[PDB]
Amino acid sequence: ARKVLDSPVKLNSSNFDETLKNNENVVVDFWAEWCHPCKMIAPVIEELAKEYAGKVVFGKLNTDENPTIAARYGISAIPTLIFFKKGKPVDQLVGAMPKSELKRWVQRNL
Repeated sequence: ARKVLDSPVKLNSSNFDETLKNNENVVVDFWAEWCHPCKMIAPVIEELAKEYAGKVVFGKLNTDENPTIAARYGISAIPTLIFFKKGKPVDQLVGAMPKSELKRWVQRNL
């Protein structure tokens, strides 16, 4: 059938902590419009968001627009992906990565 959320969703101060609290599995993509590697992986994240629709919520946290939230996790390079299980960070991926590696990363934590 069709899922409620099947694509990446914008996160900011109005829904970041709430999304983590109310969804068992969340992947947050920390990104910025000036980051070339971020743009390079965006299509892969979209595809995985469709593939794991209903299982994993893919959030996008713009680091320019939400510096405090990014600083909370010590984001020192982008793109950084963090896997949140039950609202807690349990794994991370830093820098652009192939889809195959990205998917295995999800499967390892989901």
